[PDB]
Amino acid sequence: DITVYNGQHKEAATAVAKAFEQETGIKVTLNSGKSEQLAGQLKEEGDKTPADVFYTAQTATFADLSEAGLLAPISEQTIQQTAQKGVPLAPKKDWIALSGRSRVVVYDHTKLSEKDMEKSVLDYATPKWKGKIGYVSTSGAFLEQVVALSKMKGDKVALNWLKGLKENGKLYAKNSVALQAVENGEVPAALINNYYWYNLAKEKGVENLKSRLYFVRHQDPGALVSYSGAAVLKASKNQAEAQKFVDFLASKKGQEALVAARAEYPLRADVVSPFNLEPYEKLEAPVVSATTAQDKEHAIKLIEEAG
Ligand SMILES: [Fe+3]
Repeated sequence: DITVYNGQHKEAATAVAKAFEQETGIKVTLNSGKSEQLAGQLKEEGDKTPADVFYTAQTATFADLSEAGLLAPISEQTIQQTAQKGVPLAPKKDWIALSGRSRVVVYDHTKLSEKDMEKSVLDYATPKWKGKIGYVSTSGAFLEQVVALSKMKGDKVALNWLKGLKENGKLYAKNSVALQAVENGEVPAALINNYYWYNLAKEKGVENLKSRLYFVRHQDPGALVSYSGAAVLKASKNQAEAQKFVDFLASKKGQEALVAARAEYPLRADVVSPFNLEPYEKLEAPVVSATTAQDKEHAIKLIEEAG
């Protein structure tokens, strides 16, 4: 049996954990929490951690753990299973990316068309979109979007984008609420994450929704994908079962279990989502460095300056 520190959504974790128990017979105990908090705990615990595996919603939390010498190497065959072009790779082959979540523009297709959409996420924060664009400034993915803009286009562009949304956007408390506002005719478009919409579409049927998705693609900052993954702790005294779990997560069966539970993009090339997501390759996600805690602190500062 293994202990898994779980930073991912409990339905994702529970699903893969139950599918693992059926394929192998090995029990999984989850210890859930925020990815950043669990990473801190793993570092404090060090060589006396009870964790066998860290299953995290954000691969960025691995960087610090890897540099602290706290992660075990993973099989090269296992890493290769999800190593599509664009997918973040551990320089020391000591963690693996497993699935992705995408930024997207949702729009009311009875009021706007794909031809009305913009080639960059930058362009939505302009007077053309007053007040026709929803955004969610408190959302974690929104913060990640700001960090990506700062890294890819520089700080002045990121701040200008935020100031543009202040001037031209409609603020919503949550992504779910922004999606409702679009469906309800309150705002014709919004910046959200993909999974909210794909879940609604699976549940209601796409034909019964006013809204559709527009993906900016071509490695625009607004094509940002955030990655979930896993690592084995070097301190684990159950390496064999911990590695078996991570191997399972990268396997066809492990990926099928994940995509049935959550509308995330599988990173295997041979797995299709029952939510009817596009292949990961078609997203044309940018390549960006891991978000550090320092990156997030800085993005919050920019959100503050913008009002
Ligand atoms: Fe959310």
